Amino acid sequence: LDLAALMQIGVIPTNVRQLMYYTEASSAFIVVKLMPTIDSPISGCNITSISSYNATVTKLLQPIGENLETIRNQLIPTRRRFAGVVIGLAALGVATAAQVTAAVALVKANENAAAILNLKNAIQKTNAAVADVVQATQSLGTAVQAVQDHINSVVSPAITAANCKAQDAIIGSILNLYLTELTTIFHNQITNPALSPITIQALRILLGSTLPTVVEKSFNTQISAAELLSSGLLTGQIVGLDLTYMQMVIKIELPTLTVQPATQIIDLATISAFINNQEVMAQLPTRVMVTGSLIQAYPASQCTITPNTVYCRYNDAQVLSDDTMACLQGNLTRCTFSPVVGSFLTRFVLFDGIVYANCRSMLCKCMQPAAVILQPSSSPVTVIDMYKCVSLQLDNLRFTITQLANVTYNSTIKLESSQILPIDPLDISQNLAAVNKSLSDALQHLAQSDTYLSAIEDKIEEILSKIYHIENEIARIKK
Amino acid sequence: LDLAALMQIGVIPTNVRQLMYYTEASSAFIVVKLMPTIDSPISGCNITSISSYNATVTKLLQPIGENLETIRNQLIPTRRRFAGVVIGLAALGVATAAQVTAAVALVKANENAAAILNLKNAIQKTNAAVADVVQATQSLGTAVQAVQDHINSVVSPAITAANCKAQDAIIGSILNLYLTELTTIFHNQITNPALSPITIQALRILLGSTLPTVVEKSFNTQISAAELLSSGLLTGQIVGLDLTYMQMVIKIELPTLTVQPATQIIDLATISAFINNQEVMAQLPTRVMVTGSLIQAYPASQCTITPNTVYCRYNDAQVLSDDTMACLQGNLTRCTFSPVVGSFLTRFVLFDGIVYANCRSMLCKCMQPAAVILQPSSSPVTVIDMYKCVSLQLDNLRFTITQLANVTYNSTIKLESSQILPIDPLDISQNLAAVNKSLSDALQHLAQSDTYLSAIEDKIEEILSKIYHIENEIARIKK
Amino acid sequence: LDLAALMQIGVIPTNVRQLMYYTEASSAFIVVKLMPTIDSPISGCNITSISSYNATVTKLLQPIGENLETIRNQLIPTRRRFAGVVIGLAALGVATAAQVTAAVALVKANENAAAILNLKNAIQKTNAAVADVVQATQSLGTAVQAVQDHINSVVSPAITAANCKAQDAIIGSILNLYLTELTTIFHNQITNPALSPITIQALRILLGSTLPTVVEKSFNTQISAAELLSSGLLTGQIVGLDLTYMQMVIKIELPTLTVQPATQIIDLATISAFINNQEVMAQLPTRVMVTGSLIQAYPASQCTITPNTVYCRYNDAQVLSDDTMACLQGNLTRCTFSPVVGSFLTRFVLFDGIVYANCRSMLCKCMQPAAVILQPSSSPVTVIDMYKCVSLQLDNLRFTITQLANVTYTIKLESSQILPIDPLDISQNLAAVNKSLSDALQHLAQSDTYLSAIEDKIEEILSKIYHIENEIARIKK
Repeated sequence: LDLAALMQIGVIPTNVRQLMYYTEASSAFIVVKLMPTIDSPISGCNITSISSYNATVTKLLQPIGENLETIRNQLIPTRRRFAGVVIGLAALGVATAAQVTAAVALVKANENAAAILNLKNAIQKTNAAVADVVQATQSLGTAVQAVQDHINSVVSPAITAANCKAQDAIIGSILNLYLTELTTIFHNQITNPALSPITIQALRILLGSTLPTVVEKSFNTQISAAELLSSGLLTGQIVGLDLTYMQMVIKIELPTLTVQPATQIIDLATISAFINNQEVMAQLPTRVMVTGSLIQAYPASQCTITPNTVYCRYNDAQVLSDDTMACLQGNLTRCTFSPVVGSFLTRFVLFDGIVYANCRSMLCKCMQPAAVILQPSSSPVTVIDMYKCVSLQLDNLRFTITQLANVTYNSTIKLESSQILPIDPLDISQNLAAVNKSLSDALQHLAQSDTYLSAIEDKIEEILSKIYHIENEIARIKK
Repeated sequence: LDLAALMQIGVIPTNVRQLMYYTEASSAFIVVKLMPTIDSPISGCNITSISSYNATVTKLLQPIGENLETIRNQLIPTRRRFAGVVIGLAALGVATAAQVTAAVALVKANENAAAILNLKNAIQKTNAAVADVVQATQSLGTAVQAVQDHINSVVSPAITAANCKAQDAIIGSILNLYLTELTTIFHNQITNPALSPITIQALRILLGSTLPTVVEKSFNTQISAAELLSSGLLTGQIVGLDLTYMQMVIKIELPTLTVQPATQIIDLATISAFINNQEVMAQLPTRVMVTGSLIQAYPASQCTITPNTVYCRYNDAQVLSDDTMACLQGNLTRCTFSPVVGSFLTRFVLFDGIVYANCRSMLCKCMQPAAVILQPSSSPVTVIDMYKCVSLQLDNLRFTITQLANVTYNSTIKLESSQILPIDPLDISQNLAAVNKSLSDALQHLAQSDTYLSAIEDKIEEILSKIYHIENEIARIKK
Repeated sequence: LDLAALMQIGVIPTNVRQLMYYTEASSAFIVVKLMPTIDSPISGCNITSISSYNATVTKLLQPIGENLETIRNQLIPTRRRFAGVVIGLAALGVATAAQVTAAVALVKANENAAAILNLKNAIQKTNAAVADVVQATQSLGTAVQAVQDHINSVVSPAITAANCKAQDAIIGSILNLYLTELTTIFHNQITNPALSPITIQALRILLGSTLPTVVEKSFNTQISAAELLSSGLLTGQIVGLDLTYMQMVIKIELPTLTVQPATQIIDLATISAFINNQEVMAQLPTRVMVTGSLIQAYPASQCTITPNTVYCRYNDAQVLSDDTMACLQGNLTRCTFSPVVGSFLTRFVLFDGIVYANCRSMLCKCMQPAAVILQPSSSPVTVIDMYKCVSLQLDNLRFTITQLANVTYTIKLESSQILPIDPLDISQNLAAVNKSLSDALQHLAQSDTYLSAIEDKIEEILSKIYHIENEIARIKK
């Protein structure tokens, strides 16, 4: 990966990050009370809010239920503890690898799950936003209720036949709002929805304001709850669910990471360059992975990026074409360019105190000393340090330079207009039909250059006939 | 379609679904009072909240309002109805067919909107989050107020002039929130904003806590309320507005669906294959429609998906090349592929108990009877069933296999490297540049082959004069 | 740009808009009181929610604070003679143009940021939702606090020991919810996270319910709050921060838009046309920018759009191919078409009263005069005006057309103009052409052979002559 040489067609390494992989996945358990608890006593009042919200979050979770059920019915992990073997995966119908992985993790968590739903009665009757779940002075985990705090702060100490409508109103408000938010993250599309991942998004919905407390509680680490809540390291799998109690057990995994050595992930941005009288930019991957002499396109989409680090749980590398590699590795005659409509924002960056600009599409005016800086055609973009200028101006934006670049250049860079391609499907599809046309010109041309041959070969046959007759009439002369 | 064939190249049918079209909707009329009622008595103070709120909400609706007004005037103007034909669509300006359908729908509801809006004052001074609406035995619709119960549970049954500023500041903290939620869904960008459909996303902001209630009573249907709230089947269109009263009549529709016969919607996954010493993936549409001898690409990205069913009001079929068409219909030699960087997640898939995997790129370690499973280059993917393995170890995954695969075979498929194409545009472009260099070099070739053709016409002339002068010195010999 | 020719193949200009260029900004200052003030007396009770909130939030801001101070220490404007010339930019490291713009912005607002931050003690002790910030009878900015009101509505008049539990509960439940939101908009992936623009989405979260009120307070203009809040005009930058007090200074900017002359942003949509037994669709930019003789693709994706006007901070202009430029300018034989499975939805539009449709694909049933409209092969689309049909029916729709043609204008289009645009079908084609180039290469290499032979024949000639030149030479006597 030759960066030095790549900066001479505007290709700027914005930041260099270290790649991360997971050694083991630290875990914790979570019970979600879907129904809030009442401490107030109810008399001569049928609170209609609840017999409905019950029915509906029950309907909403009926798939995840029947699936947790069908699977647990046909898991059967032989011995498990220690290392066992899962039996009868055909129960999943068709499944992907990530789905099968989760199918087995469901089976392991089975125990800790049942251990938790064992105590559903306690958990239900307990009134808290965030309670501990205890058995034998050990914690099986945390149980949460996203609205309880809010319920507590609003019901009458006593529900009477006077309070009825007014209570069943504002309970309904709170209930039906949380029910609307559950109706996003719980649409059922697929065949084994129990196995579906719970995003850090779906989690913020389920736990509500309880989330920060649970993150501080469920995991202990050098990681701050700040960066832990903010990134997307956290993930969950539904591992247990009782409908009648509306309690839903969720395994939550925080992966322990470590550097993968001799690998870097480098983001590439491109300023505009001036080459063969067009304003273009390099056509390269915006971020690649580099291990030794290997290079691939590394878009970290779902992945967790930080100033010095990328954690990809997954791996979505794309392969790089032969020119593209060549391009990245020094041979600039294989870099591919494309016309762009430059702009101030896209026509220069700033690198450790030095200016890499396209000083031709854009005006580079030096202040000390003041001389409009012209960019030669043998230079696609322009480097600017202390020597070329101690005080730059650019439009309204002005600054000084203390920085000096290590020479390390030695001109020049020759690139043919054939390195300037369409990158657009339509543009390309057009350039293709053109070549096809040209090729049909060369086909009709051949068929025509083959009628000439048939001619010429036939004129040679006449010359042979003439020659057989002369040479024979010479034999006729025997004297 | 030949799903059997495709499997042998890593192409897996994940879902098969009925396709459902819409043969008529059921509708409900909601009215949204954006201004909640304040029953409690005042004393010598102005509630600044309701001031800036009346102002700011009213101005936000102005485009929707002015446009509602125009169309209603120019299409069917205080004439005696209707039904049948709509007049003067020129008022729309430039309209899409959806916008034209909306317009007819608006003037078709004109009367029922008018009916509900007669009672604007009864409604507006009624204190209910969810208010029924009836006209002397005639069910007209349903009034709703989004923040009603959250102001019911804060209002001090009397407002002094000393507790004024203090209760102003907390009505204008809730009013301002529900306001901020409104500034999102009500931009004005297009020419006829009153025709823009209301999405379920938008209905959730407008109706807030009231939505599941509305959904429950608005439609008498078999479909659950959990389904409706969570799906996408719900859509709305504004049919009436009154800025003074800040009420908005919204019509809400629920499509009645029927299964489209002899059609299925098929999802196709690709695991990676090993072909001509490469790891690749087949390049095909990930979801397709199939009916009779037909096959179209059907990415139902905006449609509603359940496990058996795909409802699509919007029919967006992509049409397929004859190459792809032949690939899916059986002829594997026409298929295309592209290089990929396999991961554990993409190298396999489990299919009714039977593993399909790239046992080249990935180690298929069979545990009992212990063996590395090898994958002959003849086979692009391996089919693991009871015979090849009984208990399989794919990294952390250990699991039995007890079934036998259907014997449609044999492994006699040969695949050209001319079948491994690029799909990234940048690559496809480079490849085109390379074909064009190659045509340009086959054009310099026929040029030179035309130069020889001229040079030989020269020689064979110069030969023809030699034979003359020769024939003549023969004639010249008379003795 | 021949729009009227374009319409003949179903290319419809559905919007015509002005374009606005950024001129100046209107700067306003905000201070987010992150920590709400609590007037209730506490007695023998450690409200734990505060200290967790206080800590968790302080950690969350570590990057922005550091990167704030790092730049303030290193940058310094401070010029001399006589412009806004700046020193020491190597503190930003590798940073893009737009962020260097943000850094000089950051370094101008020093004096005013530090002036506001001098009043920090006063601000933190003032229990107010929205609240002005003054020094020497001068309004410097507004001091907001997203939860102050909700707090006040629920915290008990005096916090006792029989109180603590329900009280620490309800207060954490406010503090945490707001804290959770804080984490969706604060996450450093990048080098200098203090120059990261603050979206309108961020403000709605960062200021909560104070946002409407604080927007009318800070901006004198003819754009109302409705417009101001509904659009993407509102941008913010972080210009200061005190971690001890949990107060963050934010500079809102509201642009000043002036019309760009001779420039227009036209939206092109496409109905489906019938061309050579094929249902197809012109392949054009959905959106373009036209200054007289010039045409660029202008799909304004991150720009504010009103029915008459379009504003962008910078440009998303892309350069058009020559064929499409030719197609846009009236040469219909330079157009590119691809096949589609059109719907009722893409088979017609309405243009100021007149119906432009595909009466081949879709049934254009005419209710008066009661006949079916058939579309000729010469015609890609049909133009139905009042003369064609006064009363139309398209599926379930029935309407009238009373407006009149304005004919003005036929065009012949080659099946070759139909191409794929989906990178796969293109790639399969590029292969099929390479396979043909191989036929031409073999045909060249094979005629290469009929040329070395046939040059063997002339060498036979040359010799067979030389030998009848031996005779005829020795036949001299």
